[PDB]
Amino acid sequence: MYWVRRKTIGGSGLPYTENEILEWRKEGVKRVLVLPEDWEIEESWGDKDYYLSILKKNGLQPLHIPIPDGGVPSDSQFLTIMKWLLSEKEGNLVHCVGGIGRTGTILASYLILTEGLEVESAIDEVRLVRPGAVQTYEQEMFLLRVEGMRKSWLKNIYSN
Repeated sequence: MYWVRRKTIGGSGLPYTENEILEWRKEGVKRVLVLPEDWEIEESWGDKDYYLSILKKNGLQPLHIPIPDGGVPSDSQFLTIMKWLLSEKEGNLVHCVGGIGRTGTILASYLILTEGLEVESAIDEVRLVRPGAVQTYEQEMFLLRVEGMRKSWLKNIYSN
């Protein structure tokens, strides 16, 4: 894995073994935002529920918000993601399959919202620790929209 903001938020690809999950725990991960789709998880773990149970067995709290490869969260997914990541701010890991496109987009969007970074600066901050982070046109357009809508996103995230 890689930390974008040390011990607060980081990223990874999809683990294939429990050893990798143990290493997340050793690094200080406490909570995992699982972005792959069921079919991607099932290839490596048989069943999505089994995979989440292995995360829980290892003392990690998971949330499954499936995003297709090359894609972006829907608005409801994004609200749910940001409430999750800001609910308990320390020890958050986000992962997709490669840890580059989908995860990089979520991590960049987190920096835009929390720190007020411009899009290019947020992408660059993730790329310091994850080369190539944020891969597709759709992901770039999503970040543009999030930046432009920062105030309204924060209002909705911190409501209730």
